[PDB]
Amino acid sequence: GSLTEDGLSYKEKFVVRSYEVGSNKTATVETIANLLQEVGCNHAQSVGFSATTTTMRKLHLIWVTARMHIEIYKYPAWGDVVEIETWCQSEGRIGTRRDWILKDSVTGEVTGRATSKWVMMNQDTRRLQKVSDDVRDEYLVFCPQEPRLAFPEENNRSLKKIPKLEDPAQYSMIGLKPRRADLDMNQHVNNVTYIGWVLESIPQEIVDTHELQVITLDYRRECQQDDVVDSLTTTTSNDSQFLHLLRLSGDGQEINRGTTLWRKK
Amino acid sequence: GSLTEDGLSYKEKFVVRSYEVGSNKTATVETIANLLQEVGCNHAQSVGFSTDGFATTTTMRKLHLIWVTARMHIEIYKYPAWGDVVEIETWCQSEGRIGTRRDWILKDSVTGEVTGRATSKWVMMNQDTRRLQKVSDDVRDEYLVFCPQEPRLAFPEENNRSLKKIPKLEDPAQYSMIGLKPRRADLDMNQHVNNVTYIGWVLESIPQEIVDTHELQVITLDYRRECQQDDVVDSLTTTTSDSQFLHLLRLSGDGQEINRGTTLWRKK
Ligand SMILES: Nc1cc(F)ccc1C(=O)O
Ligand SMILES: Nc1cc(F)ccc1C(=O)O
Ligand SMILES: Nc1cc(F)ccc1C(=O)O
Ligand SMILES: Nc1cc(F)ccc1C(=O)O
Repeated sequence: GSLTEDGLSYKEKFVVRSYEVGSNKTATVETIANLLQEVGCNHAQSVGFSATTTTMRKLHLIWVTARMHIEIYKYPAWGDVVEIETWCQSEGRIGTRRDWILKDSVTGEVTGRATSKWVMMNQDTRRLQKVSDDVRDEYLVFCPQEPRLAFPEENNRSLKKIPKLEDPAQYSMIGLKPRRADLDMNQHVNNVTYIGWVLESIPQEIVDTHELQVITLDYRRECQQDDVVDSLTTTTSNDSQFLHLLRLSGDGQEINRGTTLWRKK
Repeated sequence: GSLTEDGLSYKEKFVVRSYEVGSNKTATVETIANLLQEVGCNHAQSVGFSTDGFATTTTMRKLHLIWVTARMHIEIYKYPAWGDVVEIETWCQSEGRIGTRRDWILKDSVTGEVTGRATSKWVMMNQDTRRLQKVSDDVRDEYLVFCPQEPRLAFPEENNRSLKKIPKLEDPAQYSMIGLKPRRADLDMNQHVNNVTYIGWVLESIPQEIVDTHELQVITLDYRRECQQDDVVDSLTTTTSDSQFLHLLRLSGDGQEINRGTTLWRKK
């Protein structure tokens, strides 16, 4: 991978692997989300970051994902090459946004797009806050100055408030626990694991006959290594829509909420 | 990747990704086992077994047969760091008509030093009935021409760890992780639990104090029975000793053994 000519975006090609595909021999959405994270991390490395700035490290601040929105038009097949371009944009005092564009490396067609909202958090107190002027000045030089949105519609085609699923849920997967492979290098549960846990409660008949087109996921709290999660889903709807909720079974504390849109194959 | 000069082995380079590394910023053994599967699959494609099957041959597809791991043995001397390039060479060889073996050699791409070695044994399973069967003469004849004729072993030395018989762990186990269940990401393209998931499940019962102070050097894992998508697994471990452990994976519903193995850990 490499920064683009103007140094304001980053591109990388990936060859879809045997273990990265599902039953239809195309990449799973969790493989797509892993590749989004990888190209994002390579972009941060290319501009000198490690995603904190010098001022952020001094004040004990970290970036944390508040929302993830992914839309897939075609999933790349096993052995296909997918090219991903990523960039970051300032949202003033609110936080930052990272967008992605997936393309078929052979035809150049846009096969998918994604957007994510990031907020600042004190690493000690775990409390969110607004971005100061000094933090903003350290990374604004790495962002396009004029707006560049992956989703012109509303910077995610579901900017809407995701409501909280009401008990009883229509479907569920109870007692989900992370294993050591679900942890990142900092010993925290990888953000993509939560996508897998949401999708565990979708009925098999839908998975076998439909393809996932859209996923919007809010991140509220983290699941720790010793926590246990319940995944709850209710149909809200050729197209099938679902409302999702992830909560800790120990006390019912919400960790994530989301929505999914599926299209009949 | 590409076939080697004589066309009897295959090589591929991999750049270690951010999410593929553990606490010390080096590749996990589950990432290594995933790369072993990937280079094996690319070797199958390079010799004419297309992406319409999971490295199965024409006769296998016709008879509804798939590949099944019987044993996996991996030895790591140095784990590649995040962003490092590891080169893996793989080859296949029949052991008369009793075994089908796939071996691997892992190397530092720049210096050429051997950083790891692995060996595996394979049998076939009917994808519908799930009944196992040894590799048949017709299936063998389809890939024999792509295998080295003279013996070629990742572990040629006498009394090497790869040939060790593994005993069955006695109850009570010293340590355990109970109630492990696969999720959809643990399934391969044939909707079976991926062989690497069992490696993760074995290692789940290792205590944190060992993980924090030691590095995994050797893992030998026998595969006796498959864990189905609706099964629940208990992972049991006992210290046999460097630290050595004896492992057992069994279904919690009836105690049926699915795997047994051993691990060797070196102090940091
Ligand atoms: N993890 C999943 C679960 C489903 F039910 C369907 C798709 C996926 C996926 O990761 O693509
Ligand atoms: N804010 C950023 C913008 C970029 F383009 C790349 C990295 C960061 C970061 O904060 O790590
Ligand atoms: N999955 C693991 C669990 C452990 F306890 C130690 C190492 C690994 C690994 O995958 O390398
Ligand atoms: N059995 C094999 C031997 C090779 F040399 C390469 C591929 C296979 C296979 O079964 O896919």
